[PDB]
Amino acid sequence: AFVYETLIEVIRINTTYRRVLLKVSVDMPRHIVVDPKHRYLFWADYGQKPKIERSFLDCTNRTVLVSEGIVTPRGLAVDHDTG
Amino acid sequence: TDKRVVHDSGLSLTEMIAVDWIGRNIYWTDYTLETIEVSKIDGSHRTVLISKNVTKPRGLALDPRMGDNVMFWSDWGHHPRIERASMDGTMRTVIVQEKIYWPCGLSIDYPNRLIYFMDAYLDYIEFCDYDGQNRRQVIASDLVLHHPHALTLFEDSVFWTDRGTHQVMQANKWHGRNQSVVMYSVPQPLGIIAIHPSRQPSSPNPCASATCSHLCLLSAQEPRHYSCACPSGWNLSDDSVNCVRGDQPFLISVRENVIFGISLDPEVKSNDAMVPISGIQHGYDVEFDDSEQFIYWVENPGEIHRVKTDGSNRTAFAPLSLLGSSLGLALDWVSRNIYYTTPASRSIEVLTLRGDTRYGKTLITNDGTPLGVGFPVGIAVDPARGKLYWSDHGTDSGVPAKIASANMDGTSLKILFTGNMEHLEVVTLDIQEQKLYWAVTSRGVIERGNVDGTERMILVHHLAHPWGLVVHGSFLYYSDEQYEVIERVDKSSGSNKVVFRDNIPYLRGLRVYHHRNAADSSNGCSNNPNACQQICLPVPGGMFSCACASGFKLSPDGRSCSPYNSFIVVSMLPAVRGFSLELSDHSEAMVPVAGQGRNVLHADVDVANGFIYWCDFSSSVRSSNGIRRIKPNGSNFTNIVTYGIGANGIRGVAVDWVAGNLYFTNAFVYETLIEVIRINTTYRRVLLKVSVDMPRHIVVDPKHRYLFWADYGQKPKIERSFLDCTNRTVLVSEGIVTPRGLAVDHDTGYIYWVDDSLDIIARIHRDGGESQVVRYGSRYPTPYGITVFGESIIWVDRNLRKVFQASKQPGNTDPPTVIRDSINLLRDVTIFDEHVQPLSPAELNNNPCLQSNGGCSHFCFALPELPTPKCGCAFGTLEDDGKNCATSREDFLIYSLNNSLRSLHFDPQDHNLPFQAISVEGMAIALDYDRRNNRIFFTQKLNPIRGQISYVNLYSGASSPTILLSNIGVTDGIAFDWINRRIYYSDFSNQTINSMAEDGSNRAVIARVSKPRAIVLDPCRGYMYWTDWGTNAKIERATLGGNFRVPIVNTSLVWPNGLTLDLETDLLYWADASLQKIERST
Amino acid sequence: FTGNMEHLEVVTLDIQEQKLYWAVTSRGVIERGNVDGTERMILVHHLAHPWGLVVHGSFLYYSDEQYEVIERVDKSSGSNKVVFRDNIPYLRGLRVYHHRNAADSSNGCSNNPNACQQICLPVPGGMFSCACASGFKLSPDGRSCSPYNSFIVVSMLPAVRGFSLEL
Ligand SMILES: *[C@@H]1O[C@H](CO)[C@@H](O[C@@H]2O[C@H](CO)[C@@H](O)[C@H](O)[C@H]2NC(C)=O)[C@H](O)[C@H]1NC(C)=O
Ligand SMILES: *[C@@H]1O[C@H](CO)[C@@H](O)[C@H](O)[C@H]1NC(C)=O
Ligand SMILES: *[C@@H]1O[C@H](CO)[C@@H](O)[C@H](O)[C@H]1NC(C)=O
Ligand SMILES: *[C@@H]1O[C@H](CO)[C@@H](O)[C@H](O)[C@H]1NC(C)=O
Ligand SMILES: *[C@@H]1O[C@H](CO)[C@@H](O)[C@H](O)[C@H]1NC(C)=O
Ligand SMILES: *[C@@H]1O[C@H](CO)[C@@H](O)[C@H](O)[C@H]1NC(C)=O
Ligand SMILES: *[C@@H]1O[C@H](CO)[C@@H](O)[C@H](O)[C@H]1NC(C)=O
Ligand SMILES: *[C@@H]1O[C@H](CO)[C@@H](O)[C@H](O)[C@H]1NC(C)=O
Ligand SMILES: *[C@@H]1O[C@H](CO)[C@@H](O)[C@H](O)[C@H]1NC(C)=O
Ligand SMILES: *[C@@H]1O[C@H](CO)[C@@H](O)[C@H](O)[C@H]1NC(C)=O
Ligand SMILES: *[C@@H]1O[C@H](CO)[C@@H](O)[C@H](O)[C@H]1NC(C)=O
Ligand SMILES: [Ca+2]
Ligand SMILES: [Ca+2]
Repeated sequence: AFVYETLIEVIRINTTYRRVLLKVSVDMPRHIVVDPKHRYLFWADYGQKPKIERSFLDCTNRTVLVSEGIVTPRGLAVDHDTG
Repeated sequence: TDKRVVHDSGLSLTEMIAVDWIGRNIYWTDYTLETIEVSKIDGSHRTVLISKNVTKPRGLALDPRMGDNVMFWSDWGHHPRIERASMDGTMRTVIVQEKIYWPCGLSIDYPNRLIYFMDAYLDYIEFCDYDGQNRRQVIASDLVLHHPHALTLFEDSVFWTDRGTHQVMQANKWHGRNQSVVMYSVPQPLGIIAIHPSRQPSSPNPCASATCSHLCLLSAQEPRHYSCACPSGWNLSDDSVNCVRGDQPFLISVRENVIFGISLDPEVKSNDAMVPISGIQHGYDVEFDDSEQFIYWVENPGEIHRVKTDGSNRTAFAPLSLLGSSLGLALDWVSRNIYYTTPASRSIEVLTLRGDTRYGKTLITNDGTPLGVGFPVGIAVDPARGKLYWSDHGTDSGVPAKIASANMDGTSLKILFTGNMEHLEVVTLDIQEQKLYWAVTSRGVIERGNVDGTERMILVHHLAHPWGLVVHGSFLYYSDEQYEVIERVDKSSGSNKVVFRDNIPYLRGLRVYHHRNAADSSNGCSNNPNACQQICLPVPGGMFSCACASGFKLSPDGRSCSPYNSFIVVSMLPAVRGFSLELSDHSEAMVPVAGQGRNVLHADVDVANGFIYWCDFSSSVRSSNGIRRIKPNGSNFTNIVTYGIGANGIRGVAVDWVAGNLYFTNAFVYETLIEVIRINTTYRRVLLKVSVDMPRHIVVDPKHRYLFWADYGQKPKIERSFLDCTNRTVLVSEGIVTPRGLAVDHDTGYIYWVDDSLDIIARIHRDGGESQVVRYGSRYPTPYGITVFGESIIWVDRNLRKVFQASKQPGNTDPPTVIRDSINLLRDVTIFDEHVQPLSPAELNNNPCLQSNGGCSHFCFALPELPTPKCGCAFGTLEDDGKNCATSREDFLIYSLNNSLRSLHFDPQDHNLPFQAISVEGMAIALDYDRRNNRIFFTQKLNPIRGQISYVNLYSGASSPTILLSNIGVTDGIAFDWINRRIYYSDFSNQTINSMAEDGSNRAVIARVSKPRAIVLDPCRGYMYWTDWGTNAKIERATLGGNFRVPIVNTSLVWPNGLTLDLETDLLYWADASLQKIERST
Repeated sequence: FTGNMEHLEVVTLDIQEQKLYWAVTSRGVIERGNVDGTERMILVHHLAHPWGLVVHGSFLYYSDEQYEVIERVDKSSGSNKVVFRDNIPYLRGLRVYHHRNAADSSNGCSNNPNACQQICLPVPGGMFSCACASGFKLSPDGRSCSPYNSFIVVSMLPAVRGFSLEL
C-alpha cells in the first residue's frame, strides 16, 4: 500500500523472484487469502466503494462477490469443506 | 469593522458556509456532527436539514433565484458523491456518482447554471449541469493540482486554493490554458470566497409576504416556492405556518468531547432534540434544569458551565473547587442547589443556584471512619425526602467500596450496600418507587436495591463496561463503552431490549430531560424561602437546615453566618487548609490557598488581625520564593518578604502578635540567618548569622519573652534565646537527630518536638531539665509537624497521610484519633484561636511592647525580667533617648549594588546598617566620600554608551541624588582631592582620564588611556595613580596636572581592576581579576 | 478464599501445619486460613501496607512499607511483638533461609528421576506428571516430547502467539 495506490505482488519462496500482478488506484485491496484447491485468490477492500473480490492466481480475472451491505470488511477466511 | 458573533455554540468542525441573500438565511456543513444545518442569517433560529446518508460533508453551494431554489453539497465518505436538494430538503437527488474520490469544494455559475466541483484524489476540476448530465473537465491530468480545497468563480476565471502547495491559483474556467499564482507562501489556504455584486444576483423573495413563525425556506416546489420550518426541539402545526414546542421528554448523552440530544423513539436516528454542546473536554456527567431550560456540565480545573438547549446562552457559571477537578453532578430543583463530587479533595460539596452571589460548602469528607467518602464517583438526590445517595470506590485507609446514604445537609451517614463492588460506576435513583440502581463493571452487571439497604438483586447481565444509567417511566437506559451502544430495557425484569444507537465511540453517561416540577416535590426550603442567610438544605420530615459557605460558621440563631474563630490550619506542599476541631464538622474553616506558585512549607497565624502567613519555596524560580499573607475569607493577599532569600529558601515563620513582628529563618548554601521584619513596615533586621549551626524551625513566646528554634543539621539541637537573639541556650543536645517540628504550650511551660528519624514525640520544659516522651514506636513513622491545644496535641504524618490528635501527657497509650485522612505531601499544622494568642497585659505579664510599640521607632524587644522595652534600629544607630534611630557617626563601609548604595560595618558581629539603602538612577560603579560636606560621590551607567556623576548627602536630613555631568561616556572610576577640592574620573567609552571641579564648573583632561579603570590620589605629594587593562595592561603614575607620566608596574598584569593606597604605610595595593590575586608594592 | 480482598499482597504457606497466610492492605490485616478453604480469620490488625510475609517455627515475620518496619509476632495469636529493624525505606518482601531437606519432603519426581524427557511436575498422592516446554507437546507414552501440529496462531501488534484448541 502506497499513499495513492496499491499493488498486489507475488514472491516465490526461497528465491529472488518477485512480480506485480495488480496495480490499482481507486480500489484499495487490503486483506488477501488464497485457495489452491479451487485456484482462486480472494481479497477484501475497505476503501471507498468497499467490496470483496475474487480473482485467479495471476489476477487476470476479477469478480465482485459482495458490493452492498459492506462498509469496513477487515477479515477474510475460506472453508475448503463447504466452499 | 463591527466584528460580532452569529453562532456562539453548537459548532464542532464547520467545513463550509453558504449564505442565502434572498431568504435572509445561512447554511453550513459539519464533519463531526455529520450534518447540514440551516438558520436565520442572524443565528437566532436553527434547524438540521439533512442528516440521513451523510458521512463527511465538506462542500456546499446554493442557487436561491426564483424557480431554481436549489442547494448542492458534496460527501467524501464511502460511496463519495455530489447531491442536489431543494433548499428546504423536500427533494433529494444524486447528480455526480462516478469518477469521484475525495470531492472537496463546490461553486456555481449562475448565467450558465453550472456546478463546478473539484476532486483531490483524482486531482481535477470539472463542471457539470444541475442534473449532472453534461460534464466537462477544466483542469485534468495536470500536475498543478496536488491537494485542492476550495473553489470560486469570476467572469471567465476560476480561483482555487491548494493545501499541498500552500498556494492560491487562478485559471480560465473553460480550458485552464492560462494559469497564475495569487499567493505563494500561505500557512495553509483552506477557504476562498469572491466578493462582487455579480456573485449574488437579485431575484424575487417568496418569503417576503409569508407568515412562517420561525423559519421560511426557499423551495423548488411550485406554486409558492417556500415552506415553513421549525427549530430543533419544536414541532410543526397542521396550519403549516405555526410551530409548537415539544414538552415530551428526551435523552441526553455524554461523550468525551460532545453532548447530544436523542429522542426516545428509537426509530428517530437524528440527534437533534437540542442544539448540541460541541466543545467540552473530559465529559463524564450532566445535569439539567427545566424551569430555565439549562444544561450543566463541569470543566477543568474546578469550573461549572451552563448552556441553554437552544444555544442562546452559554457561560461559565461558578468555580467549584480550588483543590481539584469535580467528577459527578446532581441537582435539587426544589431548593435550587447543585451537589457535586470532588475526588481529588475526597469531598462531596453543594453550591447554590439561587441569587446573584454564589455560596458553596463541603458536606462530607474523609475523616478516617468507614462512613465518610473515600473516592466518590456518582451522586443522586431526593429533595422531597431530603436524602442524598452516592457511590464510592473506597480507600486503602479504610473506606470500603460502597453505596452510601446521607441527609442533604450532611448530618447523617449510612452504608447501604457493600461487597462485590470492585469497579463501581454511577448510582441513580427511581424516586417514585424509591429504588437505587448501580453498575458493577468488574462483573458486567446492573444491580438494584431499596433505599433502606434491602433487596439487592441483579437486573441486567453480560455487560462489558456500563458507564451510564438512567431510569424513566417503566424503562432503564444504559450506555456501554466497549459495546459502543446505548440500550433500553424494562426496569421490572430487564426482559426486553431495544437499541437506540450503536458504533458510538467514547460513550459516557446519560440523563433524561423532562418536566420535573417543584410544586409536587416541595420541601422545607421551598416552603420557607429566604429563611437562611446563605444556604438552605432539606432534611427528612419536611424540615430544613441552614448552611454557611466555606470560611464561615453558623450562629446560634440558626439562620445567621459569622466567620470561624477556632480552627486548625494545616500545610501541605500544594495547599493550606483549615479544619474545625468538631470532628463532625466536615466544612472548610477557611477558603483554601491553592494554585500556581504554591509550594508551601510552613504557616503561622495572627488571630487578632485575622491573617494567615505562609512561606513558599522553589529551587528553580526565584520569584516563587517568599512569605505571603492572606485572610481566611480569601479577601486580601499580599507579599511581605521577597527580596534577599537564599538558595535553600525560607524555612520558618513565627509571628509575634504583641509587638507586630515576624521572625523567619533564611537558609543559604553554607550559612543561615535569623531575621525579623516589622509587619506593615519596611523595617527588616538580621538578629543571627551562623554557619556551623543550622537553625530551621522557629517559634516565639511573647508571654515569657523567649524565641525557640530547632536545628537538624550536624550536631542537631533545640535552642532557646531572647527576642533579639542576644542569649543562646541549648535545651536538647542528645537523643535528637532530625527535629522537624516545634510547638509551645502557654499553660504548662513546655515545648514539644517531633523527630522522624527516631520516630518520637517528646516534650521538654523551657528552663531545661529532663526530657519526656509522649509517643514512640514503629508507628508514628514520619511526624512532620505538631501543635498543642488544651489537653491535646495535634500532629501530621507524611507516610500515613494523616492528621492525628492525642492527649499531650506522657504515659498515655490510648489509640490516636484522626481528623482528616488521605492528605498528600503534608507539612506542619498550627492553630487559630484567641486562647493561644492572649492580648491582655495581665495574661502577657505586662509586656512593654504591647502598647504603641513601646515608643521604639523601628523595633521593640521585650527581654526577660526587664520592666522596660529595648529598641532596635533597622538602619542607623540608637541614641541617648533610647527610642529613636539616627545614622552612624563612626567609621564604616559603603558599596554599590546595582541601582543602590548600601552601608556595612567593619565588625562582622554587628548587624546594624550605618544608613538606610539609597536608590539611584541606572547602575552605579564608583564610590568616593567627601569629609567636609559629608556627601558621597558616585558614577552611574544609564545605558551601554551613556554615564553620569552624582552626589548624595548623608547627615543633612533626608536627601536624594543630585546630578553632575549629565552626559559622559561609560565611566567607572572616581577619586576626590581634599586639598584642591577636585574630582577625577575614568571615562571608558571615550578612552580618557578626566578632572572636574567640586561644583561641576571646570573640566580638564589629564591623559588618554586604552582601558582606564581605577584612580588613586596623594595631594600632599602631588601624585596620581591609575590602572589600565588594555593590551599591555599597566599601572601608571602621573602628576595631578598630568605633566609627567611613567609606568610603575608593567609586568604580570592582565585585569588590574582595583587600586588603593595606604598613607599609614605608604603602600600601594592592586587587585587583578584574571590572575585572580591581590598584590602590594611601594 | 474470596471477598474483602481489594488490595491483596503475597501469600505464604506453613507446610507443617498446612495453613495459608496473606495480607490485605485495604484493611491493614494479616489473615490466615486452611489449605482446604476453611477457618478464615484475622491474625494481626492495624497495619498500613504489609508488603512481605514469612512464617518460620512459632513466629510470623512481616514488613510494612509505611511504618518502615520489620516485625515478628507469634503465629498462634499474634499476641507478642518484637521489632527487628526500623526506619528502613523502600521495604519489600521477606524470606527465611534454612536447611530444608529433600529426603523428608520427597515426592514422585524425586523418587523417579530421569523419568520425563523435559519436565517433571509432582501431583497429589505421590504421583508425578510429565511436562513439555513451550512449542512442544507430550506424546502418548507419557514421557516423550514432539512438536505441536494442530494449533491456532493469533496476531497482536506487540506479538504473535500460539494456542491449543484443547481449552
Ligand atoms: C497591618 O495592616 C492590616 C491592614 O492591611 C491591619 O489589619 C486590620 O486589623 C484590624 C484590627 O484587627 C481589623 O479590624 C481589620 O479588619 C484589618 N484589616 C483588614 C483589611 O483585614 C493590621 O492590623 C496591621 N497590623 C498587623 C500586625 O497586621
Ligand atoms: C473471467 O471473468 C468473466 C467475467 O468478467 C467470465 O465471463 C469468464 O467466464 C471468466 N473466465 C473463466 C475462464 O471462466
Ligand atoms: C440512504 O441510502 C440507502 C442505501 O443506498 C437508500 O436505500 C435510502 O433510500 C437512502 N435514503 C436517503 C434519504 O437518501
Ligand atoms: C492566454 O495565454 C495565451 C498564450 O500565451 C495568450 O495568447 C492569451 O492572450 C492568454 N489570455 C489572456 C486572457 O491573457
Ligand atoms: C411533537 O411531535 C412528536 C412527533 O414527532 C409527538 O410525539 C409529540 O407529541 C409532539 N408534541 C407536541 C407538543 O405537539
Ligand atoms: C443571556 O441571558 C440573558 C438573561 O436572560 C439575556 O438577556 C441575554 O440576551 C442572553 N444572551 C444571549 C446571547 O442571548
Ligand atoms: C481588602 O479586600 C477588599 C476586597 O475584598 C478590598 O476592597 C480592600 O481594599 C482590601 N483592603 C485593603 C486594606 O487593601
Ligand atoms: C543569658 O545566658 C547566660 C548563660 O549563657 C545566663 O547565665 C544568663 O543568666 C542569661 N541572661 C539572663 C538575663 O538571665
Ligand atoms: C538593577 O538596576 C536596573 C537599573 O536601575 C533596574 O532596571 C533593575 O530592575 C535592577 N534589578 C535588580 C535585580 O535590582
Ligand atoms: C570623546 O568626546 C569628545 C567630545 O565629543 C571628542 O572630542 C573625543 O574625540 C571623544 N573621544 C573618543 C575616544 O571617543
Ligand atoms: C616597564 O616599566 C619600567 C619601569 O618604569 C621601564 O623601565 C620599562 O622600560 C618598562 N617596559 C615596558 C615594556 O613598558
Ligand atoms: Ca492529490
Ligand atoms: Ca521514621
